[PDB]
Amino acid sequence: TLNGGITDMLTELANFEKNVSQAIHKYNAYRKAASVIAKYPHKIKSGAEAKKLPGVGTKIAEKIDEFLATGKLRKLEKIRQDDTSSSINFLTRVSGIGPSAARKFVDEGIKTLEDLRKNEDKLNHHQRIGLKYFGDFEKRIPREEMLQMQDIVLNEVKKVDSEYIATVCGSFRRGAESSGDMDVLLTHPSFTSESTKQPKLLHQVVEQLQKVHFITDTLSKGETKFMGVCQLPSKNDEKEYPHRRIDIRLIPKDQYYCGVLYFTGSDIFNKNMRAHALEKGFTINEYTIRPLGVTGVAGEPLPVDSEKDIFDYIQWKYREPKDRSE
DNA sequence: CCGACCGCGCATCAGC
DNA sequence: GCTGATGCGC
DNA sequence: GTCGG
Ligand SMILES: Nc1nc2c(ncn2[C@H]2C[C@H](O)[C@@H](COP(=O)(O)CP(=O)(O)OP(=O)(O)O)O2)c(=O)[nH]1
Ligand SMILES: [Mg+2]
Ligand SMILES: [Mg+2]
Ligand code: NA
Ligand code: NA
Repeated sequence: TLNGGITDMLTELANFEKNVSQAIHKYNAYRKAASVIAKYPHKIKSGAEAKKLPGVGTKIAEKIDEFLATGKLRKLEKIRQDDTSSSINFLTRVSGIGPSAARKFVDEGIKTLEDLRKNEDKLNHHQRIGLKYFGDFEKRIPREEMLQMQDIVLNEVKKVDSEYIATVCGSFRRGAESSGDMDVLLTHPSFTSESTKQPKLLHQVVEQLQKVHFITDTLSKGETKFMGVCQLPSKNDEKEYPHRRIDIRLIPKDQYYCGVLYFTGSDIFNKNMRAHALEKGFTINEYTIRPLGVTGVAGEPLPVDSEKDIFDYIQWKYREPKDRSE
């Protein structure tokens, strides 16, 4: 927050391009810029200064100029005085309502959290559940609740099968003192790049978590990815904890390190690490790192036995997860 | 300059 | 059913 | 929006 003014303004700009302009690459350009300036170790005093950075071009330089001069960006005050945009933007806050659906709703006159509640019939199940818990998902999860939620998830999967390994990734694993949600990586020795031995391996863990009333809703669920809602138990007279978004991702056990790396993030750290991997001749995903053929098609998976092994291929010294928040 | 811009799971729908 | 496209996510 | 072929 030494250049937080600058970075807030850029991310606000990015959220507008994605949610309103539906210009997803304008979104990313602003996000790279805000990430670079966040990692920049001096208070910025001029647009031309910040333009040396990669990701900052001439138009972001002029906005930084204006904001340093006025403590304000004109383009942003007009985006906040447009009802339409604030309506679109706010509807994207609902889990399940992207830019496309937000725009349709407001176009058909849904503009408020009241209007959505009177029109649940216009919403799929995912959206309905993001509305049902809209206020709780706007909240942050203190790290201390994360710790309780983790204890419950790891006890309960131990119960299903002692060979499951379960790892809380996302912002939690990067050391955050509060998280947006809980991200859980799951490995079992019978789910491996060689074959899906017993298949129900994720189902069985989702089902035990529902059984004990931890998982309360399902947004989506496939064979390797579960997207749902959970809640800590509360005692007999406390106000009860807000429901929370939980994500469980079942990776093949021989690809745990790539999977852990993807799932630990941050999202922007991942796009920059995957970009620099390309400029070293590899491609990384949650499963593998592979060298690239000059044909478009990637090579064979290279052996990995630690996160740092992946940094090494692309010639980067290790970054502890707490230095991956960008 | 005009294009390129990380990688992928799950749901839905279009065309078949 | 499917491929591939899109929408909304991680 | 920025950078690069
Ligand atoms: N490569 C890649 N990985 C991503 C992306 N988005 C998320 N991930 C990976 C990295 C990301 O860390 C992980 C979980 O994503 P979230 O839970 O949505 C965001 P978190 O970082 O946990 O912070 P929180 O808001 O929860 O406090 O999936 C993406 O666009 N690309
Ligand atoms: Mg998260
Ligand atoms: Mg998540
Ligand atoms: Na620059
Ligand atoms: Na959302």
